[PDB]
Formats: sequence, structure tokens, C-alpha cells
Amino acid sequence: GPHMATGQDRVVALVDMDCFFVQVEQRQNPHLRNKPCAVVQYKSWKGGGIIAVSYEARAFGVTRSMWADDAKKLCPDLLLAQVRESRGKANLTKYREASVEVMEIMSRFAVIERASIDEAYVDLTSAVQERLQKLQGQPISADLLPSTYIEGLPQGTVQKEGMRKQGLFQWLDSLQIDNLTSPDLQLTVGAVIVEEMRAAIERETGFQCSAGISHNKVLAKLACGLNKPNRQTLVSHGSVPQLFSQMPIRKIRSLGGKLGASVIEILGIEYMGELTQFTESQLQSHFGEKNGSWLYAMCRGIEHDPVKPRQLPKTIGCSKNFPGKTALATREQVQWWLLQLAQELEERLTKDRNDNDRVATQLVVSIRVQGDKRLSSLRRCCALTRYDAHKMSHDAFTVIKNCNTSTEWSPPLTMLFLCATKFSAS
DNA sequence: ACTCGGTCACT
DNA sequence: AGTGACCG
Repeated sequence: GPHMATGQDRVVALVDMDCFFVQVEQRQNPHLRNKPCAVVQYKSWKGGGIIAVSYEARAFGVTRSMWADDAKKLCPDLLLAQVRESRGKANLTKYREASVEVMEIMSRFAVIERASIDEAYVDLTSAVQERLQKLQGQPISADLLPSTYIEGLPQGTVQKEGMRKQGLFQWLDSLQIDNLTSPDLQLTVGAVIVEEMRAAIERETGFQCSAGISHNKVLAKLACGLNKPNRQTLVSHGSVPQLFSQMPIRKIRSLGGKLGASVIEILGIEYMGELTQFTESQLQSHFGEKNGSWLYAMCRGIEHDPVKPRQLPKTIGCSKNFPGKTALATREQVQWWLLQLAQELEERLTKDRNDNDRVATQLVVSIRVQGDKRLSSLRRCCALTRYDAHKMSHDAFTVIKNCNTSTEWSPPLTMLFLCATKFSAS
């Protein structure tokens, strides 16, 4: 209607590096390039755990959270790159640093929110407006969108590239003919900018990535996953009804867990589109005020979560699991590993201070004991006055020590977790 | 023995 | 301050 908002106010993108750890190792070792490849941490137990898988390898059914020995069964010629091991634990410095490479390049084009080590949201609203004035009254060539997919098109050719182009042509012709909306043009320009951003990333780092372009973060992330790897997908406001009509609820971000399952069970539906039938009040009564309102808008393709201008992580942490018989049963053992964790943490913290002009003021300590269903048996915190590994390990020990029911440590600890938080300018 | 990272909501 | 859901 005249007064119903359509959530077409912004142009937002979600960029995801494809199989990012694998790409990092592949850039470093040319032998791994263009091959079924995976990144493994630890080697002793069942060949180690796969944490990242190349698309060649995925074709064989190889997945993350899979034992290397089992991956080798599915893909005999699988090549493996090992995560760096420092102080007896996995060290992800190489990947964090690679992430910084990419993020810095992205920031040149637009404002970014660092979602994760391999994921970032991008707010293109301002950039699109500027590009439009420069580009005013100028048709947009398909050549400007060499890797772009328009979801829902074509509508009305057997090769995938043929289909992509036909879909693109229909979209562009419509744009061109004045049949589409102002918001549609804005998304289109956003896509052009993302193509340029992704080209810059590849040229300057060698890394490829997939991206989604839409009017909000949720649609952008969903769009990103539609065409991978090394491709980008534009999801228009108009494409939502058809797209959501067969979209499982769990596919929407934040709906992949218990809430999503409750939605399906309580309402007796499967797909995101089915949510439109319910009143905002109905949804709120079942799932709470905040969730209900969010669901009511989201099923209609509307989401208002802002892309936060955050280039750096809010927290800096390290942890190690001690599963099965490796569980820590002695006091000296626990202290030694706390020291290992504290030492890596100190190095990363000092680096962070020099690079980013900030200091952490809080240290969080978490542990898990054997037989405990919960991920965390306890979570305690204390002041972080100095970037000193010995002091940090000592303090962490002090806060968790009464946890021991009773030289020996009982019950044995299956997890140790240190996190630096509450940063201040410096 | 589905790691080791992380952000955000509830109370 | 502490627990926990959610993401991959």
C-alpha cells in the first residue's frame, strides 16, 4: 500500500571467502591448487579433523567436522594441509592475518561489518548513490556483471553459464525498459560494485569469494549461498515471495536451531513463505515480542538490522578441548595448559595493541568437566591489568581452582577457554 | 573424540 | 555477572 514499508531502503551485501583456510594453504603451496584439498588440524587421532574443504573435494562428499581417515575413504587422492601447531595447540594466526588482507581491501569500497574470519557484511547504500550520480542516465552493460546471478530468472539453455546470462539479460532489459523499481536499479549498481570489490580482492590477494546482494543482511547472506563458489547472487525484493515459497525455515539465519524447529513444530509449517499467514500478534504470542516482530517482517523480506561499522573482532580468545582420556586430572597439568593458552593470548594481545590502538581490560575463563552435558561447566572473569602470560595464567587458575572437587584434579577438565574482552582505546 | 573460534540475547 | 543460542 501507500504506507506499508517494503524494506528497500538499503543496499547490503554479504561476502564469504570460499573454503577460506584451503585457499590460504593453496596460495602458499601451488601444488594444492585446483585439486581436491582439505585443511586438517592435529594428525594423531584418526588422521586429524577436517576443518575446511575445497570444492573439488566436496564433490567426493568430503565435509568439515570429518576425520581425515574417513575423508581419505571417500577421496583417496585427497591432499591435506595442516594447521600450524604452537605450544601444543592449533594456531590460526595465518588465517587471521589472511582475513585482515581481505577485509582491508573491502573497506576501500564500502563500510564493512566483520561477521567472522571469512565473512563480512557490506553496506553499499552510500556507494551506490555516488555511483548513480556519476553514472546518471547511463545503461548498465551485462559486461559489468560477469559473475552475477539474478535469483528467479530467467523466467518464461542447457548450460549453466547460458542460463545465467539469459537471466541477467531479462533483468537488465527490464531495468532498462523502466519496468523495474528504483530499488531494483540500486541493487544492480550494488552488484556492479561488488563485482569490482571481488576482482580487487582476487587481484591483490589471489583469493576468490562468493557474495550476495540484497536490501538487508539476512537476504544478503541467503543470496550468497545460492551460487557458489566464485559467484554472486542478486536477490530482489520482488523475488522473495517465490524464493521463500519453497525455502526451508532452517535456511534463514538464526532459524537454524531450536527457535526454527519450534516455528515448524508449533505452527505446523515447513517453508519461510508460510509465515505470512500469521498475524504479528500471533507470532509474538508463540515466540516472544522480539522474535515475533522479527519473523513477521522477515517472512516478507524485511529486516532492519544495521550493518555495524566494525573492522576488528570484539573479542580475542583461545581454547583447547581435552576429550576422552586426555582430560586433565592433575593440578600441575591444568596450570601448564593455562600457561600455554595464556602465552598465545599474550602474543595476540600485544600485536592487537600495536596494530589497533586498543587494550583488553577483562579476562574471561571458562572450563568444562567430565560428565557435564553443558559446553561450559563454569565461566568466571577477572581483571586484565597487564599483558603478561604468567600473570594471566595465574589469575585464571585462581578463579577456577575451587571448582576442583578434590594434587589430583577431579573431575578432570575436558576444556580450557581464555578470552580477552572489554577493549578500551589506547 | 562435530575444533576453535566468535556475536548477541536473556536474566 | 553469568548462561546460553547461534554460526561454520
